[PDB]
Amino acid sequence: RCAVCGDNASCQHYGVRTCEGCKGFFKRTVQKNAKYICLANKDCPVDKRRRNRCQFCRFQKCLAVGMVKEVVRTDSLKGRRGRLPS
Amino acid sequence: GRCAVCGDNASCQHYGVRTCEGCKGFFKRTVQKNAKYICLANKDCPVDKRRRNRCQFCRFQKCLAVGMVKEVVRTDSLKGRRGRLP
DNA sequence: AGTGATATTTACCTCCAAATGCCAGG
DNA sequence: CCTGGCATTTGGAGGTAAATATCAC
Ligand SMILES: [Zn+2]
Ligand SMILES: [Zn+2]
Ligand SMILES: [Zn+2]
Ligand SMILES: [Zn+2]
Repeated sequence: RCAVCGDNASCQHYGVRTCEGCKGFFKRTVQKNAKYICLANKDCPVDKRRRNRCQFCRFQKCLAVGMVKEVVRTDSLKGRRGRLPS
Repeated sequence: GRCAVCGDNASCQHYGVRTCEGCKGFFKRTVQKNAKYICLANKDCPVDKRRRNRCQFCRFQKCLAVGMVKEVVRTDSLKGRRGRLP
């Protein structure tokens, strides 16, 4: 059900039904503002087993499915956990 | 039911006792007004669903007799404060 | 190193008890 | 005007969603 691997998902993460591996991958990439390189055509297949093959095409898929970078906490919300008051 | 006072169906505890909806209002409206009741007879009058309105004094007498509390009725400041308290 | 599972943290959402009030009838 | 059935509030137990940090491999 994970919108990127097809692996098992149990809840929405950053606005998309995602697995627990992509959730952790998306956060670290956005938190460290990391940059990747696709050694291939700039498009690599991403499924459960090959998700850890081209990190670039993986993150390219996280955006294409709509994971919002700004949900990854920062500023005076750095290290704040749980639901937000609203 | 379970009403300690008259024996009708009892929904939950009221002022310390598992009481009626009728005995709830009768106790509340009295302590609100602080009205004094008179029993024209022995001070022993029967109490059940069909005959609870016959003697007001005895109905209130039985209310204190089964442990209903005057302190729980809200007056002074909590006049109207609804629901449970912090 | 990253990866991914796991635990900690938050704040709503629904019951649910028990307080108040407000009328439709007797 | 007295009765009592119904409605409107409070807040705490208990569960859920979705942020985080914390590791073992
Ligand atoms: Zn996934
Ligand atoms: Zn690629
Ligand atoms: Zn009763
Ligand atoms: Zn009497």
